[PDB]
Parts: sequence; structure tokens; C-alpha cells
Amino acid sequence: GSSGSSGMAELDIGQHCQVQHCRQRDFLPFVCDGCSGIFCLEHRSKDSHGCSEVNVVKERPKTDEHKSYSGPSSG
Ligand SMILES: [Zn+2]
Ligand SMILES: [Zn+2]
Repeated sequence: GSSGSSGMAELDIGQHCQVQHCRQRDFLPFVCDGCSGIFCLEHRSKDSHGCSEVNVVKERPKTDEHKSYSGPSSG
């Protein structure tokens, strides 16, 4: 007997500031641009938590890439 069924996915993941000493609550979610850690606004910055900065390998030579940019106007 095959009737079939379905549902929905409604659930808050809820994130917290990886930082310990912090112990904050009711803050805005901000993913650190270093260790990919969601920290509060006060700990959103790297220096704020002395980010290890291990994800982004030190200044290293990359491959030949392309880009695009230009100015709005001149006086
Ligand atoms: Zn925090
Ligand atoms: Zn970090």
C-alpha cells in the first residue's frame, strides 16, 4: 500500500558566539571573515578576538586571474 506523505522544514538553527569569555546573548549574528565563526557585533571583528587567521594562508603567490573595475567620473 502506497499512499504517500510529505511535510515542511521550519526550525531555527540558532547560532551563538564561539567566544567563551564573551557569554553574550540576544546579539546580531556575524560570521567572522577569518575562522568562519559567527560572533557578536562586539566580537565580529578579527582583532576583537585575536582571530587565529589560519584559514587565509599568509601572503602567497596565486595564479594569473582576471578582474574588472572603473571609476564613476572625474572633475
Ligand atoms: Zn561575542
Ligand atoms: Zn575569526
